[PDB]
Formats: sequence, C-alpha cells, structure tokens
Amino acid sequence: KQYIISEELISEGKWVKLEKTTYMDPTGKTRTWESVKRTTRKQTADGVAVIPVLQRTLHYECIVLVKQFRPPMGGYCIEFPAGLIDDGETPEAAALRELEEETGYKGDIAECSPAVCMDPGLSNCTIHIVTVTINGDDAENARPKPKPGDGEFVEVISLPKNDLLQRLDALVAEEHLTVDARVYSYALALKHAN
Amino acid sequence: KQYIISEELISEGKWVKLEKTTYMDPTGKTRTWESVKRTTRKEQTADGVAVIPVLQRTLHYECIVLVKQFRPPMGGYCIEFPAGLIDDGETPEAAALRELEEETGYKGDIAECSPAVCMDPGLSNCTIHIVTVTINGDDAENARPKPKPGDGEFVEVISLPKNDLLQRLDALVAEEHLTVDARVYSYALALKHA
Ligand SMILES: COc1ccc2cn[nH]c(=O)c2c1OC
Ligand SMILES: COc1ccc2cn[nH]c(=O)c2c1OC
Ligand SMILES: [Cl-]
Ligand SMILES: [Mg+2]
Ligand SMILES: [Mg+2]
Ligand SMILES: [Mg+2]
Ligand SMILES: [Mg+2]
Repeated sequence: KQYIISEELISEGKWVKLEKTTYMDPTGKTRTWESVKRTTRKQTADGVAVIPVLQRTLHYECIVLVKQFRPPMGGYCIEFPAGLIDDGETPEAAALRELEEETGYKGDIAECSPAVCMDPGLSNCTIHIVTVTINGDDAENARPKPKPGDGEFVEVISLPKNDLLQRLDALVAEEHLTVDARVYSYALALKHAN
Repeated sequence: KQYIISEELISEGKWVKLEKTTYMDPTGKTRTWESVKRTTRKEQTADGVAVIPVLQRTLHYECIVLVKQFRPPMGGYCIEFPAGLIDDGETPEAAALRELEEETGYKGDIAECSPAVCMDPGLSNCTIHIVTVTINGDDAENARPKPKPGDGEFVEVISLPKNDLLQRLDALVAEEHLTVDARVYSYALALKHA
C-alpha cells in the first residue's frame, strides 16, 4: 500500500546525509518525510552490535559492555560493543573483530539476527545483533588486549547478567551516563522473562 | 576527560537537523563528528517514548503488543514497540499511555519507566523513555480496542506471545519483506536467553 516515490538530497556530509523523502500514504495522498542515512553503507546492514556473554566458571555470567564519549550525545554512553561492517565482511566476522578491538576479548558466535532497524522514524540505519560467548577461562581471554582504532577511547564494563537492569540503573544514578536503548531493552526482558 | 567544544549547524529541516560537532578527545586533541538532532525537543527529558505493552488475560499466555507501520526513512514496513514523541509539558508516562491507546486502542496501566536512553548515539542525540505498561485484557475497555491514529498515521497491531516472541518475529520476517526494530529484537533475544 505505501511506498517511496522520490528522495531529494538536502545535505551530504562525509559520514551522514539528510534527505527529503516523498511517499504515498495509504489514502492515495502524497506526503514527505525528513530522513537520515549514513554515506558508508555498501552490505546486509550498516553495522553490528555484539551481545557478549562472558562465561567464567564459579562466577556469575556477565554481559560485557562499553563506555565511550559520544559526540552526538554530548556525553558518555554505555553500549554493546559495536561498529560498522567493513566492505566484504560478514556480520559474524565484524562482530568478533569489533568485540576484540573494543574489549580485547576473543569470542565465539552463538547466533546472528537479521538486519534490524535502529531508529526507523529517523534513519535507515540497521545492524545485525550478534550474540557471542566468551570463554573467560581460556588463556587468550586472561588479560584481554583491547586494540582501539584511531580516535576510539573505550572503557570496558562487565555486569552480571542476572542483575543487569539494577546494575545499569545504579550506574545511571551514580555516574551520569546514558544507557543505550538496546542494552536497556535486553536488560528489561531478562527481568520480565517468566 | 572528553567534552563538546562547539556545535555548528550544517542544515536544518522542519524535523531533523544536521550539525558539525567539535570535541576534545582524551589525548587533548580537537576532533570533529557529524551529528543528527531532532528540532522538536524542548524541556522534555527525552525526545520520545517507546512502550513495552504486556497484554495480560486470564487463561492466556501474556502477549507483547507491537505495531507495524510504513517508515519512510527505511523505505518499507517495520515492526516496533508502540512509540511517539513526548508533547511539550507531557510526562513520559502520560505520553506512553497516550501513544499506546492511539496506536493500539489499548488502555494500559503503568508498570515502570526507564531513564532516558539513547537511540543511536554514534549518530544522533535522540533519546526515549522505555515505559513498561500492563494491559488488563479482561477489562471491557480493552475488549474490542480500535486505534485512534493521528493524521498520516497508519498502524497495524500485532500481539505475540511473550513465551515465543523471537520465533514469532522470525516467522513474520520469513513471510514478507519487513524489518524488526532493534529494541524489539533485543527484548525478544533476552526473553530467549533468560
Ligand atoms: C506527524 O509528525 C511528523 C510529520 C512529518 C515528519 C517528517 N519527518 N520526520 C518526522 O519524524 C515527522 C513526524 O513525526 C514527528
Ligand atoms: C572512526 O570513524 C569515524 C570517524 C568520524 C565520524 C564522524 N561522524 N560520524 C561517524 O559515525 C564517524 C566515524 O565512524 C563511522
Ligand atoms: Cl548465549
Ligand atoms: Mg564502536
Ligand atoms: Mg569499533
Ligand atoms: Mg508512533
Ligand atoms: Mg503516534
């Protein structure tokens, strides 16, 4: 019933562009929308986000998260490890790579989502969510070596999976940080389950 | 360590603007970023709300109520939590209950309200509150719910059992071209992982 008629470029940066989208509404009426896109898409999706499940025997299972300054937010955010997919990289491979660069951990793929949208009333940005387990008792994950690219400055924060929502709430109250909506959604559902 | 030095408008639409952001990196060097913001945010603690609506009914499994709409930025149909912007002076809770009733017909009860969480913080400053609401589906109010959709709003309701949410979503993606929202997918994944 609805579809895109045309897209008019408004402004194109190096990394992000802004378009005016014309579309057909279901009544037969032509309407416009302001849409954002990345200039970097190639690929199945723009990026990946990694759900990294740190598994150490006789310890609580942890979700590994990252804390970074985010210029669009003007502040620090707590997020799943994440980056753009290199041209000719599988989502799985982008996941293990971004997890290593950001956390130093070496992980194993558990499952991989279809492409899923980030904020579809604003942008066409999509990611694959990739669930990865980390054998925290293996020697390669003993002293994890985080390999930042240029301009990445990442702090690693591991939180117990069984208390994740309360732990995130605590960081927000004490540390004046913003939690990512996907991380919060995950945490909420761990509480809502059964 | 890191902070914003300047925010230069690049291009301003009616709804969305693009900025050149200058910030201080943790080495003490000046860097830039391209940043998206909405033009509609005022004194609200966030741009919007998304609603996790738990539909509860005697001798029924709980359902998660979702919505399907055409999203012009995406060029197609998306499945998402009911959601909308917070009106000036409106509380996040009120906005959630309002959007839920407008998009689904259901009258909910507030359960919990998150702090402001970031939608895509490498791109935009956009934030929402995630508001968990229960819907008493035994109540006459919620018997034959009809959406009160706004002008240009065209929303289909899809209620899926919480206990099988991820597979049910996969079965919808398998049957037509549509994108699941990353918050929905994350929430469904944690239901599985729990
Ligand atoms: C009914 O409200 C709207 C009308 C046009 C637009 C256009 N571009 N983006 C929006 O987000 C938008 C919107 O939603 C805030
Ligand atoms: C380290 O790579 C980058 C350098 C500058 C930028 C600037 N604006 N947006 C980005 O998303 C971005 C980026 O990440 C894709
Ligand atoms: Cl797992
Ligand atoms: Mg990253
Ligand atoms: Mg990275
Ligand atoms: Mg909406
Ligand atoms: Mg609405």
